Amino acid sequence: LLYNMNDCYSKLKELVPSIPQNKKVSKMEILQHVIDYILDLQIALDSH
Amino acid sequence: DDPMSLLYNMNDCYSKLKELVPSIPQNKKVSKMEILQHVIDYILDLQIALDSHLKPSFL
Ligand SMILES: [K+]
Ligand SMILES: [K+]
Repeated sequence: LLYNMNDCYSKLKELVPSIPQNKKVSKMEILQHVIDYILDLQIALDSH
Repeated sequence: DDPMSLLYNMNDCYSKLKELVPSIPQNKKVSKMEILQHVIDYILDLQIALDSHLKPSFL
């Protein structure tokens, strides 16, 4: 379960292939990679 | 640094996520944390969809 804000950002780092998990990344960068990743997943989904 | 400028841009990212994620109501304000929660569930769904169900080999 996602109980706090940091748990949410950390989860997103795991889920999004393009977000590095072994160097520092900003919250802002996380949001942008998440956005791009969603756009990619949606076009793939739409193909079906 | 321009603290508020970066915050407005983060805020823009949050608003975009509101558009992208179906489960999120757009004609209503939603907290940043709830937005990330909807985002996480939605990405998980899309992954399961694309990784398993949408495969020809899916049983
Ligand atoms: K990752
Ligand atoms: K929406």
